[PDB]
Amino acid sequence: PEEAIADLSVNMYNRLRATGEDENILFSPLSIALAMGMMELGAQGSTQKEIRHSMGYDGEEFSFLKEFSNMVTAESQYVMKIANSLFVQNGFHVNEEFLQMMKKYFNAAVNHVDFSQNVAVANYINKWVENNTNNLVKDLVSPRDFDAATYLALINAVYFKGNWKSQFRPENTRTFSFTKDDESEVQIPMMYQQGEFYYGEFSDGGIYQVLEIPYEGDEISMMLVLSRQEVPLATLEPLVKAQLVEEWANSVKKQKVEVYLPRFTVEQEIDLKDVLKALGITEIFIKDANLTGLSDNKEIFLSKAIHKSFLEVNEEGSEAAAAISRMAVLYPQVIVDHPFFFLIRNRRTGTILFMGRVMHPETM
Repeated sequence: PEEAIADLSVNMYNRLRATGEDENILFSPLSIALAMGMMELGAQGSTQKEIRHSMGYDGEEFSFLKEFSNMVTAESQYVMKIANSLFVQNGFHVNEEFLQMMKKYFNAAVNHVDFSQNVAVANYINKWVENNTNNLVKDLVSPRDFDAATYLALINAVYFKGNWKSQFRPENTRTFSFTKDDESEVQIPMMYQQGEFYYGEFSDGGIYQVLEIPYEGDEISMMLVLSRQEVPLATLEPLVKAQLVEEWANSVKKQKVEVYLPRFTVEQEIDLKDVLKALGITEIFIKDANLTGLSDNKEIFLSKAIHKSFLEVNEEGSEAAAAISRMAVLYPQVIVDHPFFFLIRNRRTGTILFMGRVMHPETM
């Protein structure tokens, strides 16, 4: 099932590593899976067979895609904000039924603009996004993204901030230096607690740690992957493959671990196209794309695709309660004070919500 969402994230990750040396990396393979759903709803024949293949082959699917945008978005703890939308030029008429489907399954939204007024559309689209991220995701696009061209444009942004299951007490939050992989250090707030998590060490092709902090509700969790003090994260990254991810979750063991987690925020905005292309998604991007599913107009293809994810982490959470020798106990430490790989996952369904890497945890 989401087995597939597994692969998709991993691929997108590896591509972005290659075309992204040394910057922070965040994206919701969930969100992006919905975006492509829309496209698939609009595509037919040659183009549709291409989005079906590159994503999840067997339909089916939307059901699935209806689950996510809802069963992981519609409670008191862990906030998901998703703005999925397609923006199409004024002369082009989107088929009466495509608009029904788009709302029936994805609950997204189609808009009409005049890309020739490239500033006004750019101001309109930033606003719209804010209007659907409770004003948390700003500055998605600029006037130069648009011109009389463009015809239509995919916009896809996500905010997420969850509630820790065992909450860090802010009285243990202290200022730590965070050494970046270029050995420059910035100071951060370092949350800390001793509690029970899923933990575990693994080795390379040296041993790195994997620490899976659950959110309130047990449905979701964030999984960190942190290497040894001298070792650049780029060392471990190549290892990220579907199999290893699922291995980590087959393998980590619940147990009482000392955690040092910085209070931080990660936000990354990619252009959705290179990455899609890299995954074999190319036809929706060319003149003779086949989107006769969304409109009768000859003529229409995809021109802009922008993702932006935003993830916030801090102390907030619930209250939790809490032997080798009976005369002594040994606790592992996880001091997350240098760059890490992490992903956010549905521990039950195994859907990935975010994959990324903190390279510069700074704020301001």
